[PDB]
Amino acid sequence: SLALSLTADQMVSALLDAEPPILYSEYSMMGLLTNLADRELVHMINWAKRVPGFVDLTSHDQVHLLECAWLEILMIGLVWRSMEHPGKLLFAPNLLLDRNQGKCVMVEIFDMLLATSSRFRMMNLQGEEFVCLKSIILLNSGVYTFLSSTLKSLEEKDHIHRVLDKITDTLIHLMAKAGLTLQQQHQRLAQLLLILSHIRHMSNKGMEHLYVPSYLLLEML
Amino acid sequence: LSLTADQMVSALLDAEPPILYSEYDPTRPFSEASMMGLLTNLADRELVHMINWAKRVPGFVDLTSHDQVHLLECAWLEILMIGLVWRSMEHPGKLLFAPNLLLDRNQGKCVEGMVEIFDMLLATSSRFRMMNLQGEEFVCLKSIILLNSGVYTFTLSLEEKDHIHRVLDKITDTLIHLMAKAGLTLQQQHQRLAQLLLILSHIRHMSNKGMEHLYSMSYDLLLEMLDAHRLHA
Ligand SMILES: O=S(=O)([C@@H]1C[C@@H]2O[C@H]1C(c1ccc(O)cc1)=C2c1ccc(O)cc1)N(CC(F)(F)F)c1ccc(OCCCN2CCCCC2)cc1
Ligand SMILES: [Cl-]
Repeated sequence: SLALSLTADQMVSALLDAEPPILYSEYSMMGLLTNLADRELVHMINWAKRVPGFVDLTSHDQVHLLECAWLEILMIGLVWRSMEHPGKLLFAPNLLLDRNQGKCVMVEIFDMLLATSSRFRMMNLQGEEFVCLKSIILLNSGVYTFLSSTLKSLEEKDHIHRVLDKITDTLIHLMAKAGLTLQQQHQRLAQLLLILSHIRHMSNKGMEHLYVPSYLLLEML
Repeated sequence: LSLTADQMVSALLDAEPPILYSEYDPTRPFSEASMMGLLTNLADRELVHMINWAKRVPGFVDLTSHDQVHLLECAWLEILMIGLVWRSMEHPGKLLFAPNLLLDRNQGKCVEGMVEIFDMLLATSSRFRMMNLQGEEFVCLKSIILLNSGVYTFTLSLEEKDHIHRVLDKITDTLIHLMAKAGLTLQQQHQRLAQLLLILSHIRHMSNKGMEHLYSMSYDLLLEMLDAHRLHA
């Protein structure tokens, strides 16, 4: 696989190059957010195909990872955009919401997204770290619920775990490079991966409130 | 907070709760109601021991009573589930709820929506077996779930969060120490730390799905039990 041969610096360059653009909301809250999310999803599919290791998977496994990860990926993008806007969520440059506007439908999810944004600000999360985390969410979120037990599904799981190890090495490289001690490198890697557990929780609560792209995702692939 | 990695391991190993038995001789085969009854009874007894264990996790009693209950409210089902997965590791294809309650996949079907959670728990047990998860690593992970699960959903609140993040950094140092001691290279140490923490995201998912399936078919209880824990001889 090409992925497993990349250095830390090449993995970061590939992921930075694959970054989708920040979209605007069209010139009702759910309507505006659905329209924005629908446009972001088309870019997310094309971004996913550029994450090293992702296109080495079967179509079926690519769709499963996207089905499991799509809301977590929208949410980490939102939190990243909102970082320099304490108390607000920057859905788009023309759709900056504060807590009060959560009340429209959602306030609980808003509060959890605001807390994540604060955590990233407090940690001084870097763009190189952000693109690594977003790639981890894509590969990790669905890896434990692959249904099959064929030789091919075992090889797919193994491949995903190897790419996840490459992204871990990349995060450690970025931290070493910034001059963190070995202890600081391991502590910061832990703090970043522990935030992924909160993003999973926010995604699940989001869906609970709602009750979505179907296994739609295949055609789009 | 001033402890060594070696002392952190000793404290966590020493604080481990006991393994409980299921209610003896229930009517077998099970119905939906009688399985849910057995599991509710076991979980209710395990909760008393979880509170006692939580009070011995370094840093936990430094929090306010309100913040202790908030962490337990957020973490209790994840903690029951990682204990189940740990007990089940030496029983491929089965979940060891108790030494006298070993279930295979098919029994999950008795309760609607439970077979999906069973399958996810069996996959986690396989992942731990494949990684050769060690007891000293398991007690570290269980402590991380307690301190991490509720920390982001708690005001000069800021001091409590800072304290929890420092204790979490101490448990990370402890995990790395255990891996170093075992003879893993620096690369292997960081990869294994990442693989263990990435499984916590799947345990969170299983916990959320568990609750969703329940409501398809708490703070106050935990506060009384925590309050009452101060009155225990
Ligand atoms: O997620 S489960 O599969 C869940 C996993 C496994 O099996 C179920 C079960 C369990 C746990 C607790 C029980 O009371 C009964 C059963 C397990 C277990 C038991 C002992 C273990 O050592 C390890 C695991 N599940 C059912 C579904 F899948 F069918 F939907 C489910 C059931 C009940 C739930 O909460 C009940 C509210 C109780 N509160 C009330 C407020 C105060 C705090 C307590 C949440 C989810
Ligand atoms: Cl657009």
